[PDB]
Amino acid sequence: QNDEVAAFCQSIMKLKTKFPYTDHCTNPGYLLSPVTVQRNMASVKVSIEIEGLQLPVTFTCDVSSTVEIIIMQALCWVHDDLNQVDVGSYILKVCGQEEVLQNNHCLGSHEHIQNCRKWDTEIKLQLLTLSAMCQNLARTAEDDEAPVDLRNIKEAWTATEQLQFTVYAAHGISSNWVSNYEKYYLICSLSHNGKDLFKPIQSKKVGTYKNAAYLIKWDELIIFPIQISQLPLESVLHLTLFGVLNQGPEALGKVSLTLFDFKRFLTCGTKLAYLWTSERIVLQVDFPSPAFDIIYTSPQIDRNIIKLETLESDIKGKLLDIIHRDSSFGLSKEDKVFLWENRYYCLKHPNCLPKILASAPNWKWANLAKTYSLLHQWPPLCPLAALELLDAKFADQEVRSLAVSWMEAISDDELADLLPQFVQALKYEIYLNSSLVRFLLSRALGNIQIAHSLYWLLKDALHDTHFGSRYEHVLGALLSVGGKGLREELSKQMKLVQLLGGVAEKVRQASGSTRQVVLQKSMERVQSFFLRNKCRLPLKPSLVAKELNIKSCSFFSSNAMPLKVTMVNADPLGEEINVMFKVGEDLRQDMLALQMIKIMDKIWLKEGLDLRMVIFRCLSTGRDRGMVELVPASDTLRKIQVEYGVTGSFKDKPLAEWLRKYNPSEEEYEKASENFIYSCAGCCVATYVLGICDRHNDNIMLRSTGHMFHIDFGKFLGHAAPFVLTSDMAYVINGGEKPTIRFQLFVDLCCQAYNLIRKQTNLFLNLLSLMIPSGLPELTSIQDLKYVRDALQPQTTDAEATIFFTRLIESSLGSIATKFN
Ligand SMILES: COc1ccc2c(nc(NC(=O)c3cccnc3)[n+]3cc[nH]c23)c1OC
Repeated sequence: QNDEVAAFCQSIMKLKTKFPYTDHCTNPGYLLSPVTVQRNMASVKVSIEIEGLQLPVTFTCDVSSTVEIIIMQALCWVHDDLNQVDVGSYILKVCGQEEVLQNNHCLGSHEHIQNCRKWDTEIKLQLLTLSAMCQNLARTAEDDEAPVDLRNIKEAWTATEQLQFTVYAAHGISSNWVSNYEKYYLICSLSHNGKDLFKPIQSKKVGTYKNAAYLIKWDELIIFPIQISQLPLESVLHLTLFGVLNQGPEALGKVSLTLFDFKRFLTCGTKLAYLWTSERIVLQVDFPSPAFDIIYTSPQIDRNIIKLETLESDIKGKLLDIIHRDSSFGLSKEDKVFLWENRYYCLKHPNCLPKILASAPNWKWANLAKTYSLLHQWPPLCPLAALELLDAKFADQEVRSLAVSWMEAISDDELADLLPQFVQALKYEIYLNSSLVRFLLSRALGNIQIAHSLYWLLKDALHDTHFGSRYEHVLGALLSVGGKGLREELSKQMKLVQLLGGVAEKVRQASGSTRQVVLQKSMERVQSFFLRNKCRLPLKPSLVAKELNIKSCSFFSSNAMPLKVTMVNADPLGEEINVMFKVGEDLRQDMLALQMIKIMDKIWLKEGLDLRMVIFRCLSTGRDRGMVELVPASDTLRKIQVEYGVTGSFKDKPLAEWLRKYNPSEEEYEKASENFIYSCAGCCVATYVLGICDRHNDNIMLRSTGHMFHIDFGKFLGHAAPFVLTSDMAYVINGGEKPTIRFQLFVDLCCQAYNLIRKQTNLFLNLLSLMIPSGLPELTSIQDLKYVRDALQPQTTDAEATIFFTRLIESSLGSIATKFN
């Protein structure tokens, strides 16, 4: 490993040379305000603070205007002609946030702008020079110049020797194990493309060695029915150890060994594998040690230029029908063989290549040359299509290297929200240095939001017992390549987390009578933290916390007694920072739900549909702890049904008369009811496809502006009414007791949104598949994907699916449904 780690480090030094501290482009030292590209890009009021004016300039801008001309519009408000001012020196930042608007994007493209439009809040920007902008994260000269720290040959295709090895012993057995388990046995599996090449082979069952209670010795020769010549390069040996109790056999751990190392030489001699439990056991497997090294050599390059062949009508449609099929998922043995033989007819449909490689007969060394020949003349995939080619199913380095090269197309703003899936895809790279990890590190270098998100994702990946060692090295490389400025702020953030994690444990372990006092006392350590530190908020590092507002800090009076942490902004131009910190629940299930809901919002906005969706952030800092964004001026349905329940018992009125008290005027209420119609549609569609079946009045939330959203994603991909519309919901939508065209608008929005997710079925299956190895309780295998596919009714028309969802809505309405048509 020491050799692979050395070459990785020499590769990363070479990567840093492409990102000098001089280039402001890739080394800005500030976060970029995120953008999601929205169609038809309406006007807005923006408020810009200018250097030397007592009040900010407040004017109307076209949402379609680039930030560049917005900056200049703002300069025209103080300057007559702009031949005296250097406009290229100026930037716009969000007020209270170390975030810079991207010049060449529409004002309306920016996440912050469309959030302000949703809530109807003042758009407050600040105009200033690059010179004036906080750049305390930027890489220095020191950073670039600093290092990075975290005899004969026989070609394999000629090697006819049987793959065999001796499973010798495991050393360092616990006192715990000697009591429980009588004998132990290994189950040896050979795998490539995430699938077993043969039946797994079981070791003999042996106890601890005579006069040695810490050592199990098998000294057993395992022989597979395969030759080194038949081994794919990315072939992996898996050894799962089992303890048979004395007084079913029990899985104690698993090691993986790559039969070829990162230099393509076959594993030879004694190799040591470390499997963890809580404690470190050492497994010794002895490989043959011939007089000669064996090296894997790919087949010689096959140069061909294929395009006019036999064109037959009937089968041309059965190919087109398969090409245009929703996804590769569940494709029959016959459809694979048919597509495979017609693969060279599919060169004007790039995004189907994953279906072609999934329909390969095998990955035998002989047949690789003609697969490689296809790939290198194949047209570039769209980045989201190529995600599939980084999954378990495709181990081949040429396939994955191409998949990454096509991915270079993707924007930083699109990549930002896809990172969790990319981090998990590292588990399908057998080698440490790889096209993928270099892509991720390179994107983090050139963008601070990506580096920041990678840090927290990689820190969450460490806790994996099998892949913890791999992620340790990748995090190390990120932190090293990040520079001093970044590392120090990340350390500050990591400290604030541990302290808040500390306070929340202390708060919960306290009694009901003393809990409030324990919080007030426990917050002394974070009080002290801030006296010697200004710290960026981990959930949104554009927000700088200067001080803690101790009198506003509280516990939410729920199980898990979550903290409400109120913090003062280091920017007077900014607002207070309110955020939840919770301990006990694993938040990663919630993070995925929110990710999937956020990608649906992005898909809809890319086709002109805005369903006014509430998109809040959730960060898993440690195992079973993290920060959750607090949406202001919102309450659970139940709290509202309960608070109106005291005045009247009409039951149609609670939501309606709740929205009126905050939206009193006729145009104010109508808008809030419209916000509800659009937000409810998105929520209904998201509820059904993602299979969040466990919704109730404490689960559903409602913002005072009328926007509806989910919060507790306890149930996910439920399998076994999908959503529920109550009378009070129907009342707000209709605007009265009887059905209106507003309910027809609601029905159209649902069905339209539903169809736009169906056209992206493959993306949603790829995004959930890549989160299988992350070990979430409700997502362990491809069968969990089938539900979601089955919900999206593939190979049915938009018109056929509109009737299916319309009947889901009518079904949801319950007994009131009879009143509607
Ligand atoms: C008054 O109580 C709340 C107002 C807003 C809240 C809010 N709670 C929120 N979060 C949650 O309920 C939650 C639970 C489990 C995993 N993720 C989020 N949450 C997320 C976004 N906004 C809000 C209030 O808490 C009851």
